[PDB]
Amino acid sequence: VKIPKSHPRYWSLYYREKIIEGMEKGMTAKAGLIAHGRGEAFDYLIGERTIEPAERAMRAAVAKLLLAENPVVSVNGNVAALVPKETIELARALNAKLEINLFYRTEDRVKAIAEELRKYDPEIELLGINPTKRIPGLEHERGKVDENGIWKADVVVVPLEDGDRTEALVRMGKFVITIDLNPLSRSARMADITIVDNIVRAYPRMTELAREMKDYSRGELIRIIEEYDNGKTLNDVLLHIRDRLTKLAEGGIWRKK
Amino acid sequence: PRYWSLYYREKIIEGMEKGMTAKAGLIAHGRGEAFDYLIGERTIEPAERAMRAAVAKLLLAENPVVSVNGNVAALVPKETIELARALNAKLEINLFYRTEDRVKAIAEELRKYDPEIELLGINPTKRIPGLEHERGKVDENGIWKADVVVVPLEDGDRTEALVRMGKFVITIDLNPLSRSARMADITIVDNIVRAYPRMTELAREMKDYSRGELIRIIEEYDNGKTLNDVLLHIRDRLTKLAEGGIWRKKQL
Ligand SMILES: Nc1ncnc2c1ncn2[C@@H]1O[C@H](COP(=O)(O)OP(=O)(O)OP(=O)(O)O)[C@@H](O)[C@H]1O
Ligand SMILES: Nc1ncnc2c1ncn2[C@@H]1O[C@H](COP(=O)(O)OP(=O)(O)OP(=O)(O)O)[C@@H](O)[C@H]1O
Ligand SMILES: [Mg+2]
Repeated sequence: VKIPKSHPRYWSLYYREKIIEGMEKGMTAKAGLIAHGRGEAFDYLIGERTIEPAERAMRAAVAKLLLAENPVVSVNGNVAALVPKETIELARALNAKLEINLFYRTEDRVKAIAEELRKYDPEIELLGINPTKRIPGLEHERGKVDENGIWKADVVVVPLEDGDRTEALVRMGKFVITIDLNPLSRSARMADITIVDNIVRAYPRMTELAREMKDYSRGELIRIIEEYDNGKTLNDVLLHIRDRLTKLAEGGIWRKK
Repeated sequence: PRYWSLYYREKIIEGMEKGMTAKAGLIAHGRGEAFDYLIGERTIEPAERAMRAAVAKLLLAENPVVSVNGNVAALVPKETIELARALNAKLEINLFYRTEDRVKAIAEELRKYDPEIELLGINPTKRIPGLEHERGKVDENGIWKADVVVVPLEDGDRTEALVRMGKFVITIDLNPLSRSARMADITIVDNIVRAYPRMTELAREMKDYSRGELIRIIEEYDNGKTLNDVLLHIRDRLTKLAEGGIWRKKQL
């Protein structure tokens, strides 16, 4: 660990290392490294915390997940590098299935992800090891899915997802929840609930939420879901980024700080 | 067809396959994209403005050098050579994660589009003080003796250092708030894949201008105001996106 606990970018920097390792364990694609950067820049803009518009989406997503009939949490190379333990914990609290789901699928990459998750829960049912069914639209099996998971699923969480896949799953009729720091991504705009938070914070938080909201009665959960407006929430995120820009600038930019 | 975004993602990845571009550089590419999303993935007027002023400055320079790192080599090898010849400037390979293998990789990739181009920074012998040895190497006939350097996609410490050395520094950076963007004398907030073709085309035309008209452009240019204008662009844009809403819309 090449930097000090006092460092103002400590956590950011720590996760950069985690996604690098991820790659050289065979988990995270190169393309994923670019996506990690995309996330970094936007986190910095958002303020590297869980903003209210994100808290709001997460209350609603967890309620929707808890009322679901066959909820699946997806995993890919980035998630496996960054929050292997927390994704298991979240799937456990939801009693949701975990399905590995990649755009750059490989038996090798699939196996690296599996082994990494097993490190944390050797017992865990993993789906998408050998996926038979496929999503209408998409492409050369860059849209392959397991038949006992996302194929079957009414409600999916698809973190850090590609826009083609999010939009396609919606057209199937899946209720899609995404976690994505970029509110302007196609995936963010096409999801049913879009949580604009870093997944390193979103998952542990959704886990806390699920642990409290388990005790909520159905009607309570349905009130939350029915109140929720994903359009206003995205709009609130853009204006939040807008206002942090004018705050970061103030006192002038050029030379320097 | 988000074609070009994807096209350049492949280029940066091939960049690392070729040994030209480091892992950090892939993250950095992603950061760039994030800001390109905010700006609207085009060349806005304040970047057009900075690029004019930059090209003027470069055409009046005595010892102009355009610098190349792993990311620039992956994205615009062809165009970086064109820009240099059009400016009559030297080309220096200059990068943070310096490796003989990566330098060679970059050299060959540049030699593809111009086998007879002279490449500085193959074995630089001078250093910028106040950095590290491997962050800080500069070539005796290039950056060391330059009055004007173009350093795209640059670490803020190197930029600031070069300014400490009395170099007039021009940068291309999609992040208007970066250390490097704050420290440069002229900051072009644009995608390099856009900025370089554009500057090449500006150089060909502004060669026709009087020295006097170039000096005027140089002296009117205000990098502080220009960066504020890039933020105002961004803010008004987000304000307009929000008012209209974005959820479930195909194109923004
Ligand atoms: N640590 C993180 N926490 C949360 N989200 C992140 C993190 N790292 C990256 N992301 C987001 O995950 C997404 C990955 O999806 P992808 O790479 O397909 O984006 P895209 O191709 O630009 O958008 P689209 O495919 O929707 O047009 C990115 O939008 C990125 O911002
Ligand atoms: N295609 C591109 N066009 C223009 N600017 C880009 C492009 N890709 C990346 N950039 C910008 O180049 C800079 C990349 O440099 P980087 O952030 O890696 O250096 P650094 O600031 O020294 O490192 P760190 O930010 O981790 O301290 C970022 O500001 C990024 O926005
Ligand atoms: Mg930076």
